[PDB]
Amino acid sequence: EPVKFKDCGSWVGVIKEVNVSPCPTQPCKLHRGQSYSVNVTFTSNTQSQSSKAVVHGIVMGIPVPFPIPESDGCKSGIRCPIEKDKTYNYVNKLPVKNEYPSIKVVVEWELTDDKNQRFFCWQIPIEVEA
Ligand SMILES: *[C@@H]1O[C@H](CO)[C@@H](O)[C@H](O)[C@H]1NC(C)=O
Repeated sequence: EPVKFKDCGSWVGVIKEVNVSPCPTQPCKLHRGQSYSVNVTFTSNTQSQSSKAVVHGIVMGIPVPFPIPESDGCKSGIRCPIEKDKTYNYVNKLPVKNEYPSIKVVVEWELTDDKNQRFFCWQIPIEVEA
């Protein structure tokens, strides 16, 4: 489902939609042991040979790197080279491990280009539980 998000600095890209599934109500509640589909539709404002995704889980106010299956954007539904003014659907999974504590977390997800400029940067509040 499309979710409400806060843009944290998209600069060389424009976010059209952030879709997390399954997420029938918000803030999305994520169950420990389950993985969620993330589909970010954005339009590029530049070109780039590569793209890298970095995710952080802001817990108790502290941003901590968040493990994801693939950090190479070009292996995440984006056919690189990324070209200017083209629309892409970045797709990945947000794994909620069984060991993760049951608390509120703000997930920050960004995709950067060859110069580390952000195609997109967004944050969404989530609730982790059993
Ligand atoms: C991602 O979202 C776009 C736009 O809604 C859709 O066209 C595309 O099929 C989706 N990709 C997935 C979920 O595999």
